[PDB]
Amino acid sequence: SNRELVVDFLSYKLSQKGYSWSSEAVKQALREAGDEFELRYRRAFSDLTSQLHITPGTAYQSFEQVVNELFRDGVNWGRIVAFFSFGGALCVESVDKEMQVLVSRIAAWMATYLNDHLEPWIQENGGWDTFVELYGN
Ligand SMILES: CN(C)CC[C@H](CSc1ccccc1)Nc1ccc(S(=O)(=O)NC(=O)c2ccc(N3CCN(Cc4ccccc4-c4ccc(Cl)cc4)CC3)cc2)cc1[N+](=O)[O-]
Ligand SMILES: [Cl-]
Repeated sequence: SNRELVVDFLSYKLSQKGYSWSSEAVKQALREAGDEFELRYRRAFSDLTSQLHITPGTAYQSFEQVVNELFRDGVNWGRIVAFFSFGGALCVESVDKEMQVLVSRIAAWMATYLNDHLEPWIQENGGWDTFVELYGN
């Protein structure tokens, strides 16, 4: 379910680049918000991308550093969307550098963070149905 959302979002962003991974309302609303975040914040996106030096020995560190930064002042739906776009960017970028092996690992790190750290805020703020209600269509 957190798993499901992650795989869905990551599969989508990978597919938009021509790569193959290899609640529908929640899933669509999340993809759509990701597309829109990535355009509105395309400068922040490219600042990030051009400063990730991905290696497998630093990838977790890079993920954690950015995710800690992202939620440092609190959690809101927009930041949750940005969290998924970041993981998408990380995956796309790993494939570019021929570190395809990291994709499955990035998905695991993402689900764990959701499960451990984002879940209490999500449940307290109406769950994903409330996300859909506020930012769907
Ligand atoms: C009906 N529908 C068409 C309406 C669409 C509107 C506008 S689109 C959008 C804007 C921001 C985030 C997500 C989507 N939706 C919306 C509007 C507002 C909100 S919100 O109030 O809950 N949140 C925000 O407005 C918000 C949240 C985060 C945010 N960031 C901008 C800068 N980045 C940079 C950054 C800083 C620290 C660490 C990492 C990053 C970062 C993360 C990912 C990447 Cl790829 C690059 C850099 C972080 C988050 C900007 C705005 C959420 C949402 N929403 O979740 O859908
Ligand atoms: Cl906080």
